Amino acid sequence: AEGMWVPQQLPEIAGPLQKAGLKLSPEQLANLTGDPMGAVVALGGCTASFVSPQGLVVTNHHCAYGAIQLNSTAQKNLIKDGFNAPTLKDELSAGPNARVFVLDQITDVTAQAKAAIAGAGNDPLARSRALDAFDKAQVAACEADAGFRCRLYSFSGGNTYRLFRNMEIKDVRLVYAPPGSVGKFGGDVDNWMWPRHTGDFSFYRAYVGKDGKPAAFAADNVPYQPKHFLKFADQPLGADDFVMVAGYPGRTNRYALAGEFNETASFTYPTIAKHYNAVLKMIADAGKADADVKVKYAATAASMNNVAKNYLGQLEGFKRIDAAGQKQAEEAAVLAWLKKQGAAGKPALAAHAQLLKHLDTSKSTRERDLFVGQFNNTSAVGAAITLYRLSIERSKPDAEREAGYQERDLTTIEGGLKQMDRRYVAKMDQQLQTYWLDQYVALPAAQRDNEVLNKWLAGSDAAAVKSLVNKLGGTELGSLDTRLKWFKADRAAFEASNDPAIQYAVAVMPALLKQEEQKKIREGESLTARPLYLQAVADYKKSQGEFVYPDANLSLRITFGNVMGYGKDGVKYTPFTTLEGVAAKETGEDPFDSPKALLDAVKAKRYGGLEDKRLGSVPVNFLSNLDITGGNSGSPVLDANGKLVGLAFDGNWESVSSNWVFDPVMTRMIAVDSRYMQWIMQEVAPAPQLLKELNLA
Amino acid sequence: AEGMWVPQQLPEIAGPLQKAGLKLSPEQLANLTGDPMGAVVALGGCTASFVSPQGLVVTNHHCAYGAIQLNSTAQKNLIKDGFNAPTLKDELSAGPNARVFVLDQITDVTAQAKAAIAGAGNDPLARSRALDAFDKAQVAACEADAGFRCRLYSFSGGNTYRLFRNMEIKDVRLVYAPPGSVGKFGGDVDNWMWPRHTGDFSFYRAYVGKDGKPAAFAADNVPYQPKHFLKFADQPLGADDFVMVAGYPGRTNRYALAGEFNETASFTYPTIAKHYNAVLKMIADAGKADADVKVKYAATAASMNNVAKNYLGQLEGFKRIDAAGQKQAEEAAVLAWLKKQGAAGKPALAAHAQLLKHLDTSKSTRERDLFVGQFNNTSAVGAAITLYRLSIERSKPDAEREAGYQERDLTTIEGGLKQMDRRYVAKMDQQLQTYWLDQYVALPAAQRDNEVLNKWLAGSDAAAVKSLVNKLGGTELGSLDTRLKWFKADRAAFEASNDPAIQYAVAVMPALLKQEEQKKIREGESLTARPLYLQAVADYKKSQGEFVYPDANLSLRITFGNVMGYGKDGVKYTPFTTLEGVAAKETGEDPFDSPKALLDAVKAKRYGGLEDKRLGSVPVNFLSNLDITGGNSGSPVLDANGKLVGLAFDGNWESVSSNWVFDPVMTRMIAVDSRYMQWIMQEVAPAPQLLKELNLA
Ligand SMILES: N[C@@H](Cc1ccc(O)cc1)C(=O)N[C@@H](Cc1ccc(O)cc1)C(=O)O
Ligand SMILES: N[C@@H](Cc1ccc(O)cc1)C(=O)N[C@@H](Cc1ccc(O)cc1)C(=O)O
Repeated sequence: AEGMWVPQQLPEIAGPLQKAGLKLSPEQLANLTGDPMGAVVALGGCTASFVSPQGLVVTNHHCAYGAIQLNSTAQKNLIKDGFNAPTLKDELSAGPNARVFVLDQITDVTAQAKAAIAGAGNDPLARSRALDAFDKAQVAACEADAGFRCRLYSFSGGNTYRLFRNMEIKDVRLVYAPPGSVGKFGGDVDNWMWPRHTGDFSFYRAYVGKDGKPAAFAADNVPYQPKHFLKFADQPLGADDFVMVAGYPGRTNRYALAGEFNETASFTYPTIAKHYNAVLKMIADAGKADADVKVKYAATAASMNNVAKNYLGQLEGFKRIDAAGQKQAEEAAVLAWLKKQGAAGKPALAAHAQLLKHLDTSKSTRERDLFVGQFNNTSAVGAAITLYRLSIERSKPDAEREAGYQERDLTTIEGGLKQMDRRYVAKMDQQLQTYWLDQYVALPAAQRDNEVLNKWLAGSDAAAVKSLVNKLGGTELGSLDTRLKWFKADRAAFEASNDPAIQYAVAVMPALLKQEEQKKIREGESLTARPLYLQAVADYKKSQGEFVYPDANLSLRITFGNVMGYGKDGVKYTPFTTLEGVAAKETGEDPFDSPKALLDAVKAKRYGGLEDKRLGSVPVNFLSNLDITGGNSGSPVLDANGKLVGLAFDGNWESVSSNWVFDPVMTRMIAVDSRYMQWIMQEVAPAPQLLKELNLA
Repeated sequence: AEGMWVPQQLPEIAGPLQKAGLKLSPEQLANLTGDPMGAVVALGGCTASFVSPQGLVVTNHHCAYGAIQLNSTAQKNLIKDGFNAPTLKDELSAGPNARVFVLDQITDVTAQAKAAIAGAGNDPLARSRALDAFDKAQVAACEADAGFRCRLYSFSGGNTYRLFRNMEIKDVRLVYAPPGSVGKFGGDVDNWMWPRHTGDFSFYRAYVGKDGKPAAFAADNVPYQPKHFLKFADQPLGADDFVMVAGYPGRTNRYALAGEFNETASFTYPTIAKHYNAVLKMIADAGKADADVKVKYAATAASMNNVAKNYLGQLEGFKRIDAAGQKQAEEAAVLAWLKKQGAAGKPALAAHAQLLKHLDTSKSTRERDLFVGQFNNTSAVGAAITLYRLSIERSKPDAEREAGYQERDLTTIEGGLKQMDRRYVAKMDQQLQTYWLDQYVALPAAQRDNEVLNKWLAGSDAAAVKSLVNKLGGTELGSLDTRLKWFKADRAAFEASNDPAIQYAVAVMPALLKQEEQKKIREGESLTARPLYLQAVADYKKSQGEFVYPDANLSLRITFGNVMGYGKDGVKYTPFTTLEGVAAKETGEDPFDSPKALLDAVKAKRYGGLEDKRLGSVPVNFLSNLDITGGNSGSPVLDANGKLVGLAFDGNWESVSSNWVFDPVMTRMIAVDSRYMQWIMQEVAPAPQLLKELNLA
């Protein structure tokens, strides 16, 4: 079924859910801290779920990837080898910034947020500051009890605001990863593709202090005891079976204006794909010369591959469905429908006029901003900017500090500085600086008008770039101890440094703060017009019998439908893959280099009691017509009885343009079957202690 | 069904044909000069069929591509625009070397063949010379009547010989080609692929003189009047329907020795694919710079692309079915079975030992022979060699002239010199000479032992090559009128020439003639051993209840089966594509740039009365489990009643490895539906004159 339904829309999907084959009362799903919805957790960018009373958490391999990478070295490469913790004390910290978010409460604060905004009258900076102060005050009250972290969400272009309260678990440990040739079988070749044969799962365990409250890693921390956990399905999942997903999809753009879509299609997606593909080649070459570079940059390479291939898919998808035509036609239809209301339609038409005027004056600056932005987000330079910014914010009262730099953010900033140790190699960072400066100096003179960067380059050729990278080469910010000393330092200490990366951050900061202020003014201008125009689009869609649900915004959503394939002329994709398909893709070379134990078990048809007689093999991956996007990876796929039949992990090639224009015919979720997860843990990369804890052995 | 069945095996397949749904009696197909088999003609490398009483011939667009290319210029490009001849007088010569072969007679000459070989005694060179003499004598006799071309065919390793006698139509004219965007929709991307959306058809007409006998092109030649021609099918072709194909498969290797397969898999295919891919990039680059190069090298590019991609497909298919294992297992099974047969086994066991002995004599020279062979077959150099060779053979009695250099071959030699005019640009031929010379000079010293080439290079680097290419640029042989003079010149004129290409030819010729004698020796050593060992394999296969049929050898074969798709894990390929499938592949960029009229027609569901209600559209291509290979392109696909339902044109990706090891599961023929052919000539690239001639309007 189309739609990323908020839990508050359960009454509107209760009937469809039952019709599709849900056997739980839709009432049971409305208890968000209950069984089974209370078992679903946010990771921040990924979804997961509790699968044992001792705080065992299951998610995708690609979601645990960052944690696996932090614990990997060139000599002991857990990305390649996998990992298993036979006992609690074998579990590895997933890193200081790893989180498990357990939902505690949702509060609607729409009326209070709208009053905060209205209070600022016609002043857009005051409007931005008023919402910022409201967000901060809601969060501060909601976080007064230790161990909770709150987040304010804006829905439907600012027509609804809800405050979420989570128990914020901060000691997350790696329990189990399959080898990378299972976790990521087919690599970047099969990414965004069906047929799919990827064992995309891994396990964490949540921990808390001995006092029961969230704590950073400590030896005497103990496993979290969740109120609710999911059970692996005992009923074999088949074609046509009801499935549902709860999770945390990040962002969709289905309510974007036509001009927002056209800028993304014509500029953002092709441009990022081009540059990312070039940076990836540079990282791959560096990784061949030094495995330490390969391991340190593996999480960056995986993320950039995934984005660059996604963007290529979206561009092909837009042609497949004529997204530009569809956007143009719907936008024209909304304006005509508003014009038909006369008086009552004028405010939405005015709001549209206002939004339309924001949609440009980027043609001259967008390449500069991309290149300078990327340069500034290289490791040493970005650490310097973050560290200098923090020293500025610390001089203010906490409530006046920039979101991201408040007291509640300090342990996250520090964690970032710590994680950089496992994700930084000076010689690779120098190549990244050189790449992005090269693109900058190639811009026409009118466009290379970053005064500070022009001062530091003193030239616009390869020699000028080499001289600046050579100068920044002298930074001490590669040192974790130096970064942690700068974390505590005052503004004057930064301003006195002869560290070249620090000096660069000090020089660029005034211009960064002004560009940030202009951003907040532009945001404040939209806080009025965006909700009006998006409410009119939603009212129009409702008049056309179209499904009305908010764009994804990182909050909890429910999607549902059934196990089913899809088709193109001459081809029907079947809803399941099987063990034999994994072996048929074997090449003996990454990324089609399955573990020997897998090839041996498939050749022997060692099905481990998990064969689905309807397929004649153990299923591997399955297709369904659910509506998921980035953020949904690791979401539990539940059957009619609320049991875990798999994890969401990807979409097929034709699904990715549904970020902008939903296509029910060719949009499918790709999930890993819970039977494949068990079969891997039985026959290939054994986790006998996990199978015991999951009640599967 | 498996098998490329010779017409003499019709008794064996009589029952299977009936089981599969043939409504004609098998005896009707036994009549080779009768209806429908007498409608089936050879083009020499492609199949075709008569489709009107006025010698209208239908074949694939890729079979007619050479003819279309010959009639194309950068200004008037018939590959791109397509072609239609509204009247007999608008039809264009397909070129001097275009032919239609109409089967006159087949006679078995096995006994005489084997006697001729036995009679030479034991000298390998004598056995070869004796078979050559018998071939020439049987051909000379059979071709004494003015309008006939005959060919001796060796089957099943020399266990059977048959002489084919053909009426040789020497005036073939192009009547109709659709635009290249229909004829070759999807180009090299969709080549060897299902799903397929390619309208791969074109029409010729066969002309004779007013006396009713074959003539070269003349303005007062008239259409041939065939005794039999196929009728387009009136029954709509559906999934599971019986289909059959008669045609002229070139070469299969299913009876190859395990070592012949291992050399092909390990060296021949990967090496040719690598170098052809490199040359194709060069021709693409040169064609982009020069529209005259693009058109002149179109047919060469098309052919090299087809081989390179075929070879990459074969290598993948060998890995899919473990071809290396199957060859090893069969060979070992034959030898073990022969050792159980007592006295009966000893001649075949001894034959095997003789064959095994004369395999690997190449690992040393194979790279050199490939690169020098390719260099020698560049246009100017290859013309120089052929022309000097003819001048040498002319001075011999006809009967002692090398096959291909005899009286009966003169017209074909002269045709090639003329056709070169439309397929040569000096700067492109220089880049081809440079490419292949560059591969030669890269070889280790020990392997670079071509005496003449080393002398002409005077070096072993890019500069040496550039020096020799500069030298050869001096040639006159780029001029058609110069080539045709040399065609009639005697040996002494060649040996007197200071034209650097003639001088190169004169210089290599002694070493070429020795290499050719060593070839005939190697063929002579094999002429008794090969039949003995291949008869044992065939006897062993019969013992195991496997299908026994000869490897393709350019002679007429029958294959049959049913319209059916195929599958692999997660995917089922359906047996038909449809019009909407063509439109869905549209990018407006070559090779997915359909004619505006096709897109308009599809968008408007102008099905021109050709809808199949079971598909809900007009079918485009279809799949069937027939057994075809190179040479079968243009073959008519006949339904249960012997009516034309389409043309064979391709195989799916997994089919190509069946050249070496047949796989019934994933081997399919790809055919263009007779209704798509009608639909294009009605709604897109109109041919109202042909639609009437075919009785479809
Ligand atoms: N494409 C995946 C990431 C991935 C990469 C390589 C693998 O072998 C496996 C997974 C991805 O981005 N998944 C998203 C979820 C998602 C996004 C869009 C659509 O259509 C479906 C799923 C994620 O949250 O990581
Ligand atoms: N691959 C085709 C040629 C072709 C190339 C590009 C197109 O768009 C269409 C056709 C080809 O080589 N066809 C063969 C016939 C054939 C060979 C092997 C198998 O397995 C099936 C058919 C030909 O005779 O030209």
